[PDB]
Amino acid sequence: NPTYFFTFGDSYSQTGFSASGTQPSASNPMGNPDLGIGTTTNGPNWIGYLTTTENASLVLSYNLAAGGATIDNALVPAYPGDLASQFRLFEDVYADKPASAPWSAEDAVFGVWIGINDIGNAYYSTDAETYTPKLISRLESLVEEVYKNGGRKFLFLNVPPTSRSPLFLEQGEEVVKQHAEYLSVYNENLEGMVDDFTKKKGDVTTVLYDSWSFMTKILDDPTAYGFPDATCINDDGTSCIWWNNYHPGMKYHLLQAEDMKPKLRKLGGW
Repeated sequence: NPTYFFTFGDSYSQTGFSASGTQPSASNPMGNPDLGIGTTTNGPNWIGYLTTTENASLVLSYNLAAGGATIDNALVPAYPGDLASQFRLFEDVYADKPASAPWSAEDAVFGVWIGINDIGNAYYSTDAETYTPKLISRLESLVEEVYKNGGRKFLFLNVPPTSRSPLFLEQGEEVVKQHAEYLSVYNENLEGMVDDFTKKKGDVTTVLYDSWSFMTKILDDPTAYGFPDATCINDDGTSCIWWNNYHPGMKYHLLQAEDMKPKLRKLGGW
């Protein structure tokens, strides 16, 4: 009895999964590409770990995350594969529960990790208090499409402190601050949405994963997690928190997935 794990997001979640590539199976939970390929971590990312290392039973990963993704190019634009387009790919291919992915409300989990690029690209040009409700509302409408399809189990990851990535640190403490304050407002409104959605539907199981606090813990005390500092970059994915100046490595993603496991037990795969 597999858990069908449909994920949506940006570079922090991408694996290069193609809807026309090898599809997920008990023998190949990720489908394509090989576990550990296609990520920004030098190895598995949090989805690969959740699927093959932290899983308590069979998890099949259909990972529609695309690098550079914002929520909707009508709001904060970036790349064609925005979150709205990922939901469209889901609607086109998997929403009708084909024989290849015969999911049901009882065994499908829809995981969304979005906002890094929305905030990254709009934190200095928009008013967080009045603009992030628009982004969050678009995210909610996308979620409602899956709810209409029969999805009932949802996992939302709030935005991690990319304010403290080397990419943003280099821009100076003023910029870090302005980005971080914007991001905090986004994450509050995300939390409020997930709570309202959960309450309003009444028949959904949802998890809001506070990636922000988790990675902030590590950044604040890196040596306690085996990292030499909070700022070095190493593309081996394990020597430093950061695999490149904007993305954490496989060691971080594994720590996050291990932190996420107990919180995911109620979703059925963990």
